[PDB]
Amino acid sequence: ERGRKRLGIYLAHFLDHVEGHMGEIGVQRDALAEDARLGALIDRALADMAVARASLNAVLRDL
Amino acid sequence: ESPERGRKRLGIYLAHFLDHVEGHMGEIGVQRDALAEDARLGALIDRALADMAVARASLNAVLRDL
Amino acid sequence: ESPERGRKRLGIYLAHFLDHVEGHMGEIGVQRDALAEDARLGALIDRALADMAVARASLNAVLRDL
Amino acid sequence: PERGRKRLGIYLAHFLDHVEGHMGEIGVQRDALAEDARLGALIDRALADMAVARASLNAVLRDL
Ligand SMILES: [Ca+2]
Ligand SMILES: [Cl-]
Ligand SMILES: [Cl-]
Ligand SMILES: [Cl-]
Ligand code: NI
Ligand code: NI
Repeated sequence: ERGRKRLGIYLAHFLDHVEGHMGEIGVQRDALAEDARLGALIDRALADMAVARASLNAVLRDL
Repeated sequence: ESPERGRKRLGIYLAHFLDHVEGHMGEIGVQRDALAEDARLGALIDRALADMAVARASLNAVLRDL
Repeated sequence: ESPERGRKRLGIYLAHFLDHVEGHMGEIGVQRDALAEDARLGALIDRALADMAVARASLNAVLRDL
Repeated sequence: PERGRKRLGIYLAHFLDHVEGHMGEIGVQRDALAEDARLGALIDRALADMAVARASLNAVLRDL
């Protein structure tokens, strides 16, 4: 369906934002000189990205 | 770069990014509402959007801790 | 500052900016239809995309070599 | 409709500032890595191609 196709392209692009943003954090992280608390939050944000990435992959898998 | 400038530049990227993806969440939400009633695709999409709301909360906490 | 550590750094920069290309091409593709582009704006956009595509291939060529 | 040009222009503005920072970083590594001529040349082409890409995107931005 073309409506489903358009939706798929938006989600594909959103997945690109998820993965790309996870790469951004990885690139910027060292220059932050994080303590244990900022690190915990960054890791928590990153794990939440990975869940969202998983759900987006499920959607892209099924159509 | 010193940690000061690092957190500054990342703080900037994070705010733009949160603003940006909130636009896509709203867009995809409205397109998703045009789907058939109780279409299984819709449920997969709501879960993805919900998980993004979690990520927004947690990324905001990062932003505030810089 | 040691040469092997800079080549690793550069590899990370390059893989990352390749993610920026993918994100950006996608960005133009989705936001474009909302533009109601005239042909002139439509021509610049196609031009920027083609230029970005040349850039991706010249970034790959660096990453292939190291 | 025409609000779709204000949204795209905010994107491109942020994007080009963000890209500018990555070209600087790459430029820094090209300099440190100057002893490898061949790789430096590859990097120069790539940075020049991005320079052209950044100008065409800036053109889009102005025309929005
Ligand atoms: Ca993609
Ligand atoms: Cl600290
Ligand atoms: Cl602290
Ligand atoms: Cl503290
Ligand atoms: Ni980046
Ligand atoms: Ni986007």
